[PDB]
Amino acid sequence: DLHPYISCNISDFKAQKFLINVSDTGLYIKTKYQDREMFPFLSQIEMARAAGAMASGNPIIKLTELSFREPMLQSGSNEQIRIVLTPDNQGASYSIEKQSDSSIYSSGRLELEGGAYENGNIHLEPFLSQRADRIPHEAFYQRLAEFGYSCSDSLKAAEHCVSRNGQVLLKIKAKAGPKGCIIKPEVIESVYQAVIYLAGENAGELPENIKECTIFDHETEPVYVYAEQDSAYDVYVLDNAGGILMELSGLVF
Amino acid sequence: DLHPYISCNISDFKAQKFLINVSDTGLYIKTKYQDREMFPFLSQIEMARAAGAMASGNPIIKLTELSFREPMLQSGSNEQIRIVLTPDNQGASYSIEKQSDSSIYSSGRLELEGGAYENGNIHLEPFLSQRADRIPHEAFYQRLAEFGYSCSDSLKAAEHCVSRNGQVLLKIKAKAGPKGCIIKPEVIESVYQAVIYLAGENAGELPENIKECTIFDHETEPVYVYAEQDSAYDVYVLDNAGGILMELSGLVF
Repeated sequence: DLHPYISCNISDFKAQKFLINVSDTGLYIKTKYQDREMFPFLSQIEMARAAGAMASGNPIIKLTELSFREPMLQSGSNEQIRIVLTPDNQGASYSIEKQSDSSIYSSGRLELEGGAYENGNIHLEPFLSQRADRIPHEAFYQRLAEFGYSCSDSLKAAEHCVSRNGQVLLKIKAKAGPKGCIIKPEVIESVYQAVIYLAGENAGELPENIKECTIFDHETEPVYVYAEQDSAYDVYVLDNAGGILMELSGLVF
Repeated sequence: DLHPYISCNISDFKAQKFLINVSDTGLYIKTKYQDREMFPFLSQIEMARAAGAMASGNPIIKLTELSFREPMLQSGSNEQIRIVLTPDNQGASYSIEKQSDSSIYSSGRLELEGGAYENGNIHLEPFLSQRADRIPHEAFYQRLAEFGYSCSDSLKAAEHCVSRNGQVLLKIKAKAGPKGCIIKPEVIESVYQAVIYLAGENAGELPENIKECTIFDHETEPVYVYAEQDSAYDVYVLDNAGGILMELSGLVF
């Protein structure tokens, strides 16, 4: 395997591409819109980041103009999943597809000219003072369930939740897992969970568009997830002191 | 493994390419020009044919303008070997290289517009009548040794030899081996051995150029190797009745 979600390189003259296999990961979500279980939406960013790094020879720091079109239904048929990457002058594009018919699950762009970004800081103090306001782990997910979202325990990283004024700070505990994942499945799913909590009924349980995704620091331990905001959302993964490790800007359902 | 000599696909945006690994094949030759053992020259055609088929999505029938520049010395350093394939309007080109410095072992072209070729026939009768003229297996290779060529028993497929007028017909027995090899190592090495026998001292123990290589039939069992001919050579692999299964034209030392 090239990566926990990428089994091998199947590139050819026609296009650069890799074979995706998430059968044996324990990661699924369910929504009120679907009878069948699904592979979490946003973990596809890790698929693109891993594929792009291998195809480009350098790390992938920034992904832009992400588009999610279909959920990864997990059934018995087992539709083989592949990612196609196309270089161009701006950078590169990527398509995560069914191999049988090339139909798109999600698409996006990759920044290939690596540039050092200085990360920001979320001042965490206002959320920390309301210790009584904290929603416990069990209640937090019961509410997402009442909004129509549930997930495997392997994706339940939220320990407690503070929500005020259309803003939410989640306390998360990452799960040590395969070395290969830069973006851990439970961490990036906490990002999606935070949005569903703010959006509530306004959640489409499919993020149609995401303008930017920047990965400032994948070695520091993620501790918090902060989300805010015109149904457009910005999300941040933070270290123990608020330091921004990853940013998702302009998520729109 | 993608093939007995190809372990995986390592293509990227810069070029289509595969990783070669022949460490654990039992196949080596020695020449008077080299202290070290070598991987047989002509088995690289199988590397190109296998890589080209995978890169193009269709069989490889014809290889043209083959150029051999360096022997594959087998040492302890273990230089990782790769094949680069470059598509173009005529067809495609291929380079078999050291991965560390991209230095070429051999190069050639691939025909990608597959066309049905009708194979020819070598009339075998004249060589069959001289049963007394047959050189036995042991004597045949003792003579190649006296010309400065020896090889592992895994490449000793010649059973006996008939030579007249600068022409040679070898009786060969293929060795059942890994399914993946279309061109078996001992079969194509018999081709080279036949040439060394005709060329003798005129052998350079490195085939600098080969104009054409056509593979008409890789399922029928190869039985004979016929070679002839201005130190340019033409060689043929034949079925039990002379039917041409593979042609190497214009081999030049």
